[PDB]
Amino acid sequence: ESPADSFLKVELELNLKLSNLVFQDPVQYVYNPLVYAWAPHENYVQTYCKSKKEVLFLGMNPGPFGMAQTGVPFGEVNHVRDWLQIEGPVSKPEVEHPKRRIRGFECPQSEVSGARFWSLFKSLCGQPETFFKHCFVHNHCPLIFMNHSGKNLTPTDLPKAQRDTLLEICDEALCQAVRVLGVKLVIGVGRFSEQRARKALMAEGIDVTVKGIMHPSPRNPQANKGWEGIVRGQLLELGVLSLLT
Amino acid sequence: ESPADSFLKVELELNLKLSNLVFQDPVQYVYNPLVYAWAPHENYVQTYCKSKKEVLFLGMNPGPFGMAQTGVPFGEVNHVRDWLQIEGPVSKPEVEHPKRRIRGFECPQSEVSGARFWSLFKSLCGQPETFFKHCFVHNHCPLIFMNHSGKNLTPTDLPKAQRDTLLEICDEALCQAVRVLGVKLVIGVGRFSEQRARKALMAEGIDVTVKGIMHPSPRNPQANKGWEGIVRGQLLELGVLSLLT
DNA sequence: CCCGTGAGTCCG
DNA sequence: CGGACTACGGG
Repeated sequence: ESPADSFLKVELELNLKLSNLVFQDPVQYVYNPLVYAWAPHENYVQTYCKSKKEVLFLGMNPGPFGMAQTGVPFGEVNHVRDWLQIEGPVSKPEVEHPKRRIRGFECPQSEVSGARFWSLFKSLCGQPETFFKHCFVHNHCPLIFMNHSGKNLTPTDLPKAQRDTLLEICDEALCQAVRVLGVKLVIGVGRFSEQRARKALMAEGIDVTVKGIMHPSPRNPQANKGWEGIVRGQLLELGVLSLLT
Repeated sequence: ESPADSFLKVELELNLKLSNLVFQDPVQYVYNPLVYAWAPHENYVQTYCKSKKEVLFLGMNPGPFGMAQTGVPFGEVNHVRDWLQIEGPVSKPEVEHPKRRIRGFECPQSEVSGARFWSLFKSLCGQPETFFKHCFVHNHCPLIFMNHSGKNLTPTDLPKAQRDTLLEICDEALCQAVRVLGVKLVIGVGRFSEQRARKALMAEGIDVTVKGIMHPSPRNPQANKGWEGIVRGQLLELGVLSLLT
């Protein structure tokens, strides 16, 4: 029937476990847009997760100008507002670094990764209902981390102690999400997410295939030479273009 | 028109924004004399801000025995009581460091910076009404900060993240203050206020010139000999001695 | 207090 | 490998 409500419950219980973790060392700021940007996030799930899915795209964690602002995965402001047509009130984290303030849908910066991601599907699928008929998008981890100067820290940059515990907790929620959605294929966006999903799903004995595509980050020089062209070819090879229409 | 009421409204708006800030790290104590010494401050503004001004002298923030006690900029107790003839009730900060309790007009210590500053204008102008005809005095930031041992931390001493948050808020209040007072010349007292004011006011394109004089602090080795003589020379060069007499 | 030296970060 | 921007100790 509709996985939306259960998906949101997975996420709220995940938030509960993450709220009791204590980060140290180089980590000096932690944001969770599933707290302060819950409203647009809930709107995204209720609008686009009304039925069981064939394919899940999985990213690592929010980027600073995307999901950190909008609550939506790969959630670059223009594409979220104008194509996905998702809105909602956004408040702020308890402790903000001044170079990484949350302005929500008034953030003037584009998250390049997110702009690339949604531009691909806007071009391929035309309308959002066409993409979400059989697909969904989610991140392994909802937290974003920064050091003293506001520089982003990936989950892999974290001290080994906190890193392993964080990711194990996230593995467990990912497994629940995969089952709630009923997906037969998980596509990891980037190597970290592809490899982490394969490992997490194997550790709980779920027989869902896991593949990957190239991540759109402009820190990847390959992605700056024609990301969209590369990933169209990769999606053709995975045999999912018919689902995407 | 008198800008006094408009100026006080700018300060009250600033206090509201500052009251929501949370400091940490080496900051252990934060006093705002525009809360606990609002009465003498409002007396100061209502008495000496009765018309628009040509010149604004701008300090950085309060010193522990001056404005932190009296609520008046560069507000050394004797010169505030005897030359400015400003008094009023002073309460206390919510949490005091035991070596920096607020005694208000009973504070027995002299703030050297403030004594130097107001003694200069007492000698030059004679009566305060002569000084304030075309001039006014204000600080960029009304807060004073102490570490665990009660040592003063200037805004420059704060960690970058805390400093940037605070000073962006103060910059915007400064633009508003300059507008309501009609000031054509801001004189930064010290290089920090001069440079900060120039950047803030040029960013908003305010029609105002920014210059500087030497800071009178005893921590400034250049001020140890002949501060008054040096600054008289600087004031002469800035063209303001005619307005001040 | 002011400056001179210099290290963290960005170059999507 | 360069160039610009912007913590802290001595004076």
